[PDB]
Amino acid sequence: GPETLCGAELVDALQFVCGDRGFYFNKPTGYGSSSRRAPQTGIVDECCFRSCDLRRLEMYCAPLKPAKSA
Repeated sequence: GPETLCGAELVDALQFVCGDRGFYFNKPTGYGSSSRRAPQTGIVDECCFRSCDLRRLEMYCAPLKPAKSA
């Protein structure tokens, strides 16, 4: 995951941050249709280096961090 690959804790992040059926991969409005910079959540420039952190991708999808919308 982290400290390896580059997009292991990012792709799986949303796949595990949105839940198991919702994670809208930049579905809701993008910025260059994937590719070409990605200054926002660094979902592609996060662990890519050594930052498998989050606190940003939790707003990419899912109705809310914890269960239940509200």
